[PDB]
Amino acid sequence: GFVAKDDSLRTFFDAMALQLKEPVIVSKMAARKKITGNFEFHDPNALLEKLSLQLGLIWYFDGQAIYIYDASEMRNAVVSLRNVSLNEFNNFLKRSGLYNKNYPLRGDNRKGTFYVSGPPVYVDMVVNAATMMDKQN
Amino acid sequence: GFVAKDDSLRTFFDAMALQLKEPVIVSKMAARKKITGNFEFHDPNALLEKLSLQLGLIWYFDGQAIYIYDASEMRNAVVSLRNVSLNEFNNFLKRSGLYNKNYPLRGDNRKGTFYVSGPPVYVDMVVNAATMMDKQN
Amino acid sequence: GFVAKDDSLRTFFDAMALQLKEPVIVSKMAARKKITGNFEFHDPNALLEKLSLQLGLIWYFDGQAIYIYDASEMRNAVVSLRNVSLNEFNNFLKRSGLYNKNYPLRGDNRKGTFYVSGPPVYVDMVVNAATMMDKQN
Amino acid sequence: GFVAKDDSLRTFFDAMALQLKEPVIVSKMAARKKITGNFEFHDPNALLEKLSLQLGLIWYFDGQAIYIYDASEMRNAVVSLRNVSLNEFNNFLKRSGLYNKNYPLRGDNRKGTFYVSGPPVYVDMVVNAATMMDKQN
Repeated sequence: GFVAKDDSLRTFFDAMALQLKEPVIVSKMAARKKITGNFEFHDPNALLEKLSLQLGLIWYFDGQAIYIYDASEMRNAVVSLRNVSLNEFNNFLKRSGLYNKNYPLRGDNRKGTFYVSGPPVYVDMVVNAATMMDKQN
Repeated sequence: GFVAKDDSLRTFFDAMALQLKEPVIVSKMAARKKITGNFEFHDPNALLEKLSLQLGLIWYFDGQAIYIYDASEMRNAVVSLRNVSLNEFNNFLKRSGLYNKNYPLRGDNRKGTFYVSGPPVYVDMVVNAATMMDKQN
Repeated sequence: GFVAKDDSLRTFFDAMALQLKEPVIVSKMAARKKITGNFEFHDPNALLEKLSLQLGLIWYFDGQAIYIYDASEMRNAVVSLRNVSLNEFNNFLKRSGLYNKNYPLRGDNRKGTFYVSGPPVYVDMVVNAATMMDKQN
Repeated sequence: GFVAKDDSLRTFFDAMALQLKEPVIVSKMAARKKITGNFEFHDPNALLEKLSLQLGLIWYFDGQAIYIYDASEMRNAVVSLRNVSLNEFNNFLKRSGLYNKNYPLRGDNRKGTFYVSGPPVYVDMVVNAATMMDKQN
């Protein structure tokens, strides 16, 4: 529950996440809308999805921090390891705590190549893990 | 719905896009007209096409941002990959969310060459994706 | 037992640890919450787990200092010794005073490679001990 | 015997050691607690063990100076001489005036290698004696 005549969306998301003891990051563009009015009796997961639908936001949680971006920040990137086979790479990237539209990965036709489609922290985490796993191989 | 005795077209488009929670970009030339009067009971898609017809605008949406240019900004560019065949390149560029007059692509007679005809962000996105796909090949 | 209308979590943890003559470290992010109210008749181990659950903290004790981090600080790192076999390395790392979720280690599929998953002081201690044991071999 | 409403532990230990004409060193972390109240009729060895238990201190005496550290300062270090066999090295390190938990040494599995586990002045003295004995060999 929260009421306000006007505060930045960023502040609503920050207060929400902090109320639930969940570390949050909010992109500079994800936010920049304003919010006005009152939320009450709203289950937390429902507040997050409703805020995300109206402001066109996509979030990514990695068990540590809740990353909140504008949906328009989602991009595609291609990762093509040099020393390690893509099937082995996927075996290491794959996890039961993976989340998406925000963070989908899939093998593509390009030899030994996968495409990562999602928010910036997705692509950066998968790319860095990629480069390290490739250097080990 | 909106009324005004006079504001820059840019401001009408910005207020419109923001009213619908859609990230917008407006070229420096796309805008520079002025608008006067009132719109009401107008379905949003209809406001966009009517504004575009009168001011000679072409828009491009990529699922993230609505790019608005003057129609006179549309250009042609030729992309000729060095390592990848044009048929394979098209297979990667092609998408169900492609839009045009703003963003048409087609194979031409010039060997392993396609022509991209559309607004600047079209040509820049397709060219960059081109160069990357070619470097992978 | 402690009462306060408002002090930083960091100060509660510091006062707690010092009351029990236990050297403490508190990460810059582990803390930054505020605490309000009173604790009483609370067994010390219970205060630590309750503070940790509410503020999403993970602690690591090595017989010298109690390290307190936010749970979101836990990371994974891969150690691949060059001169020493991983089975021998584990024989040296293993101890009856090892603690985790904060500080788990396990062999992975990657040849002569283990993964260390836990708070920063975990990963730093195991990595440094690793490098030294490897230099000896 | 001593009374005080409040003085640094460091000062209690200093006054204690000086009362018994025993040169003392107190680490910067060993001390930094405060002491309040009175000790009386207390046998000196008993004062030392009680102060050490409450403040979590470990002491090391080498016949010259009483070194007082926090127990959390104890570390492990591996010494692997290059020219001298470890069995001969132990024959030289060993003494009837050796003290521990503060200063234990033992042969390990690593070839021609012992582990020294104890306070800083332990490890520094044994390491320096090690290097000299090795240079002689």
